[PDB]
Amino acid sequence: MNIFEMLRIDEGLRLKIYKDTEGYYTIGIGHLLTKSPSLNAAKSELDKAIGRNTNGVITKDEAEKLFNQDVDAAVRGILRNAKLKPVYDSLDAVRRAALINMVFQMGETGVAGFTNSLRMLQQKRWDEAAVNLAKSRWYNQTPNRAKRVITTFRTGTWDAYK
Ligand SMILES: [Cl-]
Ligand SMILES: [Cl-]
Repeated sequence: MNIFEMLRIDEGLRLKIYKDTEGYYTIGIGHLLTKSPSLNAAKSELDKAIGRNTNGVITKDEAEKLFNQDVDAAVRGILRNAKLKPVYDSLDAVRRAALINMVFQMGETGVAGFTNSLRMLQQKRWDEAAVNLAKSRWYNQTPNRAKRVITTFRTGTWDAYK
């Protein structure tokens, strides 16, 4: 298991524009197009992202290309962020993937807001971080995914994904 396989499980793959759990236009492997209520605004973000006139449909190669870019971007946002970078550097390889997963889902700003959990993660207080992570809109809105990510931080193994 790795970050790509982990996010593919959590995000799924859809080749036509769809609404995510929050109701936002999305495509591929959780690639958010726009928070705007307009399907035309989504189609236009999609064409610009892909570089061709898509009419709301992309191929598997194209979905995987956006995915690679988004994972790369999530990693780069962690490393550029003063709050996230030291947590990431402190973590083993498996828990690093859990942090990337969170950033991919909710953005670097959203994750940097988990100040108390991040401190507990840095201190390697795994059971306590797991309890604090669960006290969140994140956990209450997407509990099955959040539980898999929290388990990964708690145990440092891929058991929630096998
Ligand atoms: Cl893009
Ligand atoms: Cl979920």
